[PDB]
This record gives sequence, C-alpha cells and structure tokens, in this order.
Amino acid sequence: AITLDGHQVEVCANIGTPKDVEGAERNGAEGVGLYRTEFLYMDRNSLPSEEEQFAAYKAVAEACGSQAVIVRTLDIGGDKELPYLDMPKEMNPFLGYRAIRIAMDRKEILRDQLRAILRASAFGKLRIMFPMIISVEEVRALRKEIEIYKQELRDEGKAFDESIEIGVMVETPAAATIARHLAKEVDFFSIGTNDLTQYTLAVDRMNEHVKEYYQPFHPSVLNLIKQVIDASHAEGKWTGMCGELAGDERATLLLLGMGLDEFSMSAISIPRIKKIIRNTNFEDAKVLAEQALAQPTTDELMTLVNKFIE
Amino acid sequence: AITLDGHQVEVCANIGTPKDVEGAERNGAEGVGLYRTEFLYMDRNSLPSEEEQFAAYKAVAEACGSQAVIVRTLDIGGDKELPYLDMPKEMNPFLGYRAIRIAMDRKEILRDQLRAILRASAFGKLRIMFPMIISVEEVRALRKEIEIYKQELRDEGKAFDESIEIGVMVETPAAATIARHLAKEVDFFSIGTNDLTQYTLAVDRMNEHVKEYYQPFHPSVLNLIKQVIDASHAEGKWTGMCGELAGDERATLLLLGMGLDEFSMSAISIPRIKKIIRNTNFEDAKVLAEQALAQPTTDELMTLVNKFIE
Ligand SMILES: [Mg+2]
Ligand SMILES: [Mg+2]
Repeated sequence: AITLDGHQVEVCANIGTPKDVEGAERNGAEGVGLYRTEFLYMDRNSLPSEEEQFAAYKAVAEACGSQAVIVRTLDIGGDKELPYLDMPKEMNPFLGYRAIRIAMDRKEILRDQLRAILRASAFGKLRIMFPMIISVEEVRALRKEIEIYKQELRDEGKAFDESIEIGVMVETPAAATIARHLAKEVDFFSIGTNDLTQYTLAVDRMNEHVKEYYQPFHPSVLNLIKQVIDASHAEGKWTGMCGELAGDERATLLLLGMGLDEFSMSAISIPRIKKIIRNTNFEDAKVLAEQALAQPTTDELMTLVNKFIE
Repeated sequence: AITLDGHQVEVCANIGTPKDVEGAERNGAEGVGLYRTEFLYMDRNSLPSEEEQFAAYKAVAEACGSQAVIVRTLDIGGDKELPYLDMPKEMNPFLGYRAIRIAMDRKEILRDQLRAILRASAFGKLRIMFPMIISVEEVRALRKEIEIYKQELRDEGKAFDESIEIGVMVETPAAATIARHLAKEVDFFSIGTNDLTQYTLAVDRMNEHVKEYYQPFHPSVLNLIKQVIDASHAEGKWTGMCGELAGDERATLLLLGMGLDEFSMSAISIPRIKKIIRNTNFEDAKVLAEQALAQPTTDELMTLVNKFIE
C-alpha cells in the first residue's frame, strides 16, 4: 500500500494454518507477515517430522505465488500442555524454557524445522523468523546451524533457497535494546508487540488482577518499537509488526509515522488498514509520531493520536 | 567514598530488619540504600499494623543517626508468601499481582505502610522507594495518596518529614525507558538489577532450565542502567543500585564509569567495594564504560571489562 505522498508499506496477513491463506487472498494481503507453526506440534503424540512440516511449508510457499511468507519457528512453552514434549513444570513459563530456547537445547527440533523450511523455500519466497531472541550470540549460533543445514541439503541433493532471509521476531526488551547490533546480523525484524508489551510492562495480560496494566500504547513500548525500526533502517534493513497493534486502526497513522515498513494482521483487518494508509500523509504522520512518543503517560499519548485522527 | 580524581559516590548497606544496622555500621556503611520491608509481612497470619511497622521504621531511622535510609515498600506477591491475603494462583507471578500493584488495589496496605514511614520520618532521614513501577501515572497516584496521608497525620497531630523524598526502584524495562519522564517527578532512582535483568532478558533466574540466560552483564541490561543514570542526571537527580550487581567487584569500575551515584549492598561487601572505588580513576572508568556498553555480546563486554581491570 502507498500513502498519499508516495510512501510504500507492505500490508500482510498473519496465518495460523495453510487454510487461512484463502482469507488472506480474499482480503487483499500483499504477503504473509507471520506464519505460525504451532499447529504442527499440537494435538499429537509425537514431534512433527521434517517431511510433515515440509508438506505444510511447501503448500503455503506455492499458495502465495510470488509473495513472501515469513515462517516463525516453534514459539511454544510449558504454559501449553503438550505431554510428548516433556516440558518441565515452571513457576513463570512466560520467562522460561520456551520457543527458541527449546529448539536450541533439543537440536532435533531446530534441525527438523529449519531443514523443512529450507527445502520448502525452493518453491516460493520464504523467510525464517526466530522468536524469543535476547542476544546477538543466539543469532550467530542459529546462522551457523542454518549454514550447516544448507550444506547437508546440498550433500543430499535437495533444493533450497541459498539466499533465504533471516529475521528476529523482536518481543523481548533485550532485543529491542540491542537492535542496532542485531540489525547487522539479520535481514529484518518483526515486532511481536503483544509479548513486547507484556515483558516491558512486566504484566501477564491473562492475569485477571493485573490485566489493566497491559497497554500496547504505553510510551515505553512505542519508544522501544521506534528504536527497533530506526536500528533496522540504519543498517539498510526493514521492520514489520505482526503483533495485534498492527491491525489496530487507532495505531496505523502512528506506526506509519514511526517508519514501520510492514503491517501484518488477521486478514479481515487488511482492507481497513490499507484504506487508512492510502489516505494518510507520511510526512504529517512522522510529525505526529514524534509528538506522540514524547508524551509521559499512555493517556496523554493516546489523547494526542486520537485528536490527530479526528 | 571518593575516587582518586575526586568523584564522590555513596556506599550504603542493604538491610532487611533493624538488626542488620549493626553490621552495616561495623562495615562502614555511609547509609542504607535499601531497607526491605518484607520481614514485616512474612512469617505471620495477619497484615502488619501501622504501629508495628512504625516501630521497625523508627528504630532504623534512629539507629542510623544522620544517615539516610531508603525504605522500599511491600515488594512481594503470591499465596505462598502472603497466604493470609488469599492471593489467587498465578501462571506467571513474576508478571502478576505483586508489590505496588497489591498496595494500590488494597489501599489499607498502602495506607498502613506509608503512614508508618511518614511517622517514622520524624525520627531520621527516611526516603520512600516504590518497586515495580512502570508508569508516570502510578507515581502521580502514589503521590496523591501520600498527600492524603500527610494531611491525616497533620489532623492527628503526628510529626512527619514534610519534604520526605520519593523514589522509584527501577526493575521494569518500562521504567528504564521512560526514565527521563519519571526523573521529573521523583527524587531518585535505585536500580534493582536482579529483577531488571530477569524482565529485560525474559528469564526467571530460579528456573534451572534457563538459568544460563540470566546475565546481569548483558549489554541490554547495562545500557538500560546507563539510560536511567543519564536521565536522572539530566533532571538534577541521582541513581543508586541496590541489586546484587552493586556488591560485585567485577562491576564496580564499570558502574562507576557509567556514572552510578550510590552503591548499596550486603554490609559485608562494603569494605571491598569501597576500596575499589577509592583506588579508581572516574575519568578512566568513564572511557571504559563507554567502550564496554558498545559491545554486542555479554562475553565481549565482560572480556573488555576484565582486561581493563587486569
Ligand atoms: Mg512470545
Ligand atoms: Mg522485584
């Protein structure tokens, strides 16, 4: 989509299973900004094989023609009950043995999924996105593993996209703070704003007694987002957002002004957000974003963006 | 304590009960940078009355003579530790209904403790520090309540320090990010580094399966700390540290170079940290700190700090 003054941003669909692709196309998605892969690991008694995963990743790669699909690696933890995974009981599963920490400790899981994505990337434009990253050394280790797996596929005579792009799903405050360092190691970011908000404000939004503390428009969260966007641009990269905020019509102008390159959302929201983008002036939104992110409280920030919307 | 080139920093004791003052004095504490108040709420079947808290706060205020004592308000949650409050079970208690969130929801708890601290402030130099802060709105709501309690004390004829100082214990990435706004409305910060590390890196340090992810020297944590320090200075305020890192001889020169104004620690660590401070050049430390905080990984940061030490 393009703003009134010619600023282009991508507006993409979040997908949870290959059937969601139909709704994404129906609603004018320009691509898939988040393909969640948890459905492959749930409601079963055994890890999904490389072949089973490949079948699913290939289906989406071909379904989306020439559009890019961002595949998020396993993003699950002990809060979910999947006995075959043998996940330990945890006092704070949101801060625990989850997502990339599982895959990097149980290489079978990482290898099965990354090999499957690599093989599927021969049939469409796929990107790999890692969740729960907090450190440059995690990314460096993952890139080494990817190159090992590429060599294995070459040694086996299996095709893959040798230039597959790699990204971090920025959801920890740590990753937001070292974004400039991370932007040197990966091709893009995508902001998981729901989880970034929870970790930054130290709030589990499903906790009934503190649920009101969860505010994605909190100035700390938005300034961290701006920091990540700016870091990506300083290195010639780009930042998307697959968190719920990207599909929030109260945030579209603000996020545009912040310089967000890509919005990814439940497909039903794509036409509304597209329309806002096409009727926004980027330069004006940039001025509003600067004033908004300078406000000291959520209420004062939101009051400013809402008046500008009117 | 003063550095070789004349930079003064306070070296203070963390205490958890009036009995700890003796050891703080024994070891040369220049004041109390953290008076934990959990001992008043734990190991009992009832809330601690205002009078019981007042007795404990007054005893430390008088024991410390002319020194300042920073009293941290209730900083705990969960059923295990507050069973007489009938706390609900929580999936992620570390992100839940705890500390100031409990007190601002159950106003009797806030009122008993702040009135006791206010009354005790007539007997020595006391400061109030709030944990778990994520927003300016919370500081404003707490200041409003303090002013109500102040007027109640005036109406009852009870003395209190009318200019009692108010601070935030920075442990949430949120507070670190909005530090410049908070510095306008509070008198000081103290960094709770253990919890700031856990929230920033999204890691429960007590979780055996991810304990290796807990890294207080991680560049994101130290850069958040520097952000807090600099924000406090921009507003003519100051920043201390009562987290474990302040008692760590590996971090002293680094924290000094980052501009930390106060170190607070278990009393037995005070002589060694004082000696390092007195044998350090602040200007040289500042250069070191700038280089260290620019490093992309914990290992590169610590290696750089270690080499400078040696
Ligand atoms: Mg997450
Ligand atoms: Mg804490």
